[PDB]
Amino acid sequence: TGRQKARGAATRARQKQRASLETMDKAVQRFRLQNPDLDSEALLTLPLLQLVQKLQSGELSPEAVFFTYLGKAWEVNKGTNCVTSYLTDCETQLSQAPRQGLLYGVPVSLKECFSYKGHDSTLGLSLNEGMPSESDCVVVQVLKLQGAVPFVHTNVPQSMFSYDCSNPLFGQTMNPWKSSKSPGGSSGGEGALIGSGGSPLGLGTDIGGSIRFPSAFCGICGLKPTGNRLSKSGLKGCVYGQTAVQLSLGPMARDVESLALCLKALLCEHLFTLDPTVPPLPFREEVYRSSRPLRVGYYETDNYTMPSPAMRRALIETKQRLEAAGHTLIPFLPNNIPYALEVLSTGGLFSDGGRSFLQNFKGDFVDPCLGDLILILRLPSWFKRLLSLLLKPLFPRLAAFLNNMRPRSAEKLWKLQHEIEMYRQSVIAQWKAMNLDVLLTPMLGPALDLNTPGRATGAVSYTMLYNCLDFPAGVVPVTTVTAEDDAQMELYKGYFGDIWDIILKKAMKNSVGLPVAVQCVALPWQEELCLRFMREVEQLMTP
Amino acid sequence: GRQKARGAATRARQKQRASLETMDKAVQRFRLQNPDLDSEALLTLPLLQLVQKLQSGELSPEAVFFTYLGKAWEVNKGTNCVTSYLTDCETQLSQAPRQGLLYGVPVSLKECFSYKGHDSTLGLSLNEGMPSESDCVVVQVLKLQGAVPFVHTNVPQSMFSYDCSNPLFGQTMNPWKSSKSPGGSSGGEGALIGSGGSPLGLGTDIGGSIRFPSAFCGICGLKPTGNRLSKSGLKGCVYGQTAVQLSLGPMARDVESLALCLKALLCEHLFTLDPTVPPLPFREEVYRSSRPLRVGYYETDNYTMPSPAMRRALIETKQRLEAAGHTLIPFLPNNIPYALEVLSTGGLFSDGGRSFLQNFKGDFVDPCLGDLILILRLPSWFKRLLSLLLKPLFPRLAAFLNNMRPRSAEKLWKLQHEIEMYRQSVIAQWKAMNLDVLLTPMLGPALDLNTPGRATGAVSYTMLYNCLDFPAGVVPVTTVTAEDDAQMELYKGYFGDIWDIILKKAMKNSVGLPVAVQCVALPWQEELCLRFMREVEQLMTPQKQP
Ligand SMILES: *[C@](=O)([C][C][C][C][C][C][C]/[C]=[C]\[C][C][C][C][C][C][C][C])C1=NN=C(C2=[C][C]=[C][C]=N2)O1
Ligand SMILES: *[C@](=O)([C][C][C][C][C][C][C]/[C]=[C]\[C][C][C][C][C][C][C][C])C1=NN=C(C2=[C][C]=[C][C]=N2)O1
Ligand SMILES: [Cl-]
Repeated sequence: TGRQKARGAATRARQKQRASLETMDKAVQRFRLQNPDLDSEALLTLPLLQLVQKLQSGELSPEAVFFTYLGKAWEVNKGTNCVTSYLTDCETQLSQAPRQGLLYGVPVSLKECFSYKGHDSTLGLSLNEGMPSESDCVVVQVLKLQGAVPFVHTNVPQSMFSYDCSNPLFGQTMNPWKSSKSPGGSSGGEGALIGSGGSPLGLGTDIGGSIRFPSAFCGICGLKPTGNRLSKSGLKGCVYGQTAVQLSLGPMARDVESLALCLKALLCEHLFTLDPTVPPLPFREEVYRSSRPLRVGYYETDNYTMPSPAMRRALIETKQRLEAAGHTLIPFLPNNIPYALEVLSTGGLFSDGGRSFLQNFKGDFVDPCLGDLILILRLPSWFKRLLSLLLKPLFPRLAAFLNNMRPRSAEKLWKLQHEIEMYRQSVIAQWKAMNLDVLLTPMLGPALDLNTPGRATGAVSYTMLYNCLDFPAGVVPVTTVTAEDDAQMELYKGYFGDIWDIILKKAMKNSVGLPVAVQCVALPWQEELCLRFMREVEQLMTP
Repeated sequence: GRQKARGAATRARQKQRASLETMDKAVQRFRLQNPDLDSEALLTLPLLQLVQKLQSGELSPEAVFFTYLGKAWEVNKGTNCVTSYLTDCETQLSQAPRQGLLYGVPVSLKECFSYKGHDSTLGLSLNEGMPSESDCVVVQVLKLQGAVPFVHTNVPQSMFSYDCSNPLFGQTMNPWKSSKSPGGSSGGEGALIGSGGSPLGLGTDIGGSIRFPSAFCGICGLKPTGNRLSKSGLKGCVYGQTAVQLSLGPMARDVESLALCLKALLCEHLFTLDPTVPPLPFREEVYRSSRPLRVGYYETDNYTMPSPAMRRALIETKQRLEAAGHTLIPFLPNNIPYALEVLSTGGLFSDGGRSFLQNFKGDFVDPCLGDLILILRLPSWFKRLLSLLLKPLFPRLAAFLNNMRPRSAEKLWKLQHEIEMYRQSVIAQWKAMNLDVLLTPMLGPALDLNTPGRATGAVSYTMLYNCLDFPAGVVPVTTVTAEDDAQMELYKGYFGDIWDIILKKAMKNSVGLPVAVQCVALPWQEELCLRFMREVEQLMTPQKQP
């Protein structure tokens, strides 16, 4: 009752998914029958830059690469449920891919919100089912103009406002390293696909960590650029006109060099003419390729989310190896992180009390992976306030969250917007006072159990800071959880001892062997330097 | 209850008085040591040539500085454009980095550009005696490029006006005719540069405030895309409003000066001092291109009826561009009335004017602001009542009153998304016609003093490109003839409401006054916009360049 439309949308969606996967399988079986002697292990394990080179030279055909990757994608989906839709168009695009394109012949996976002609971008929401996109979004257009072959849409958590990966339409995506673990989110399908070898390169989006969480959780690299570095034209969203905390799109891949290639390919005249609102900043190769010693700011904890033992070791070990390689490591923590998270970020994202966002869920199921977010956002402003005052003496983090997700006037939004602006300049001034080039931080990990990211909201602290600040931030895998890391987690307390701390301890249990990352940060518009730094970390920690 | 406002006015005026005297003493001292200097020759050199002679050593920085300072002082007598002498600039003149791209060039500053030790009053008593503690970012960059910022220039009270009077420093007059407005909000720059007292200046623009004074005073100005330059350290009176973005940019006697200024500002100094600005270098080759252009144009926006002079300016410019081999294509951005009445008005007054109005608590309201303060104070329910009453007869006025009401953050999100969609819709329109640039009328000629505040509708030509956030500049192309002026008797406006009636009267008695056109390009295309401005300037006034 009130879910008949919702149930119909799920039924039709699951059938579209089933039919896409069947279509993929038949295409693959057909190719393999014609090409039984093809070494697919050789092809799949090629680093993207090498694959690109052999495609450009003609040593590998676009068909060989496409169908080999398609088969692997179909196979890894069995254990992960990361693919929602096969972009059927892509065999004709495969044979029309511009030949001198920088991504010529390269299969690329897309987060479901990247609009693709003839396909739904459901976001797991019933209201977006049977609403196929009338055209490719700008970044998909540019990928195609650079010779890339977008081949799949990958799963997201319902609404994308989550760092887990389940919705009522396509269901739950699972981490390929351990099926009881979350692949992270909201680009969770991308993390799981790329992380199991089913795609050499993908695109995701990030408003609170959604490129960096699935990258870290699935053992892959990811970059969230400055928000307006790449075009968001034609991206499917669910809140419109919230500009306090901007969304950013960026690459995900198996190595840092893939991120740089993808950025280089996207930052071309095609993109700049298709979307004039994006500043025409070409990829500065000389900055990316530079090898000068760096002043590297670093912290082991943000004093908000206690790092897991694995997180702290990964950070410390990276710091140490950077110092051994000639870099100057400088203790640095951005000022007033509780403010940035509780007031600026929470208030920016929910200035209207959650009302606009909540329109999406009307008549829909609420996926269990979203926790109580929808229930909480729905509370009357006065009750958010009362409950906040009652909780403040015991659980001030919870109290501050509740108080700052209440509706407000446009006058108060201006005030908040100016505070975000002044806070950005404050941290820039702090950074300049220490003469930093870059900043090295912990990254959330290892992967949390399925359906717990929605109950561990405080753990977005490490990522969300750089959305608030709108700094480029990316993640690099540096280590895996040891027996000792995992045993030490038994003693994890957290700084607050509220429900978010309590859950995280349990959610990270049984994590031996799982990948753990560090986060690399630079100033606004310094994507190339941020990537240069990520490259250094990758050279030192996975040589 | 105005004891506080009167005291601020008394103090402000003594500071201005003292600044002007310090200038006079400095100028007389220099002149007695340099009786043979050909100041006229120096003052009439185009900025490019002035810069070359400074860089070569042919002209000394002191000769250029004290000669322009003398002129600024002289021309202030009839204009009241200068509020403050930036006294430390003589030590800056002696420390000017020698290879700076603006080495030795005196630069005038709109009063809102924070300068260490000096107020940025904005004409408001509450900001009087509250001196800035550091130079704003663009002032630091100008100084790192060897430039000598030398004066603060007058603005209308609060800057939310295209006239130029405040209760503290008084009224700035147009140098072409003293009964006329110099425009604004950067009116002091318009008046100072337009009478020869500065080779280069900086202004700001949220609804035309670079372009109005440039057109009214017969000089060139550019309003770039909002975030092309750093707004760090700019004094404003409303903060956090991002729907209709503020922009800053150069004003000068020729287009080439605007290009040099941009080139000097878009350097590593700026990009490192404000990392929030995309580090887009000035693309010389784009500015210098001589390829034919696809030029969209309109002779009227169907909102503000152009003066006979505005319309002749546009048509003559259009015909010379056609004769120079460019393709002139009719083009009008869609839904202008909606862009102005809903998006622009709603964007500037999303909070009903409350944040803005705090600035006037305890202050005199300058007559040049018209009835804006009185109207913004009206209760939201009364604005709504009056809107419904006026709608049948005066739909523009009704729309204005309706869209200046306070709203929720939810409704502001909706408006902000509508601004975004609108920008993409005009972009789609532009690409569908494969335009390079767009030629539009520019409001001219100068309105009588104290009438801009009563002719709000006339911001339509300029305000549209703040809404869209496109680079837009203006170039003087002609002057009002007796024929043009007589034709004002046949001017009715499209609506016949007070705005039309005030504008008709206000644009009369303007023979000999300068009239401009507006030049527009897509976001981040300042170089192409300047390329096009350069082309208009050369075809219409070929002696402003070689
Ligand atoms: C991802 O970046 C989303 C990852 C963040 C998930 C946040 C879930 C918790 C909910 C709110 C947090 C508010 C701040 C908390 C501060 C600390 C406690 C006080 C992503 N990717 N795409 C999108 C997205 C979302 C909505 C529209 C479009 N895209 O989010
Ligand atoms: C200048 O750009 C100000 C010039 C514009 C003056 C506007 C005066 C009229 C008031 C409102 C107009 C709203 C839209 C009308 C649409 C047509 C009728 C429906 C300038 N320079 N600086 C600033 C400024 C202002 C505030 C803060 C910072 N800077 O404005
Ligand atoms: Cl920007």
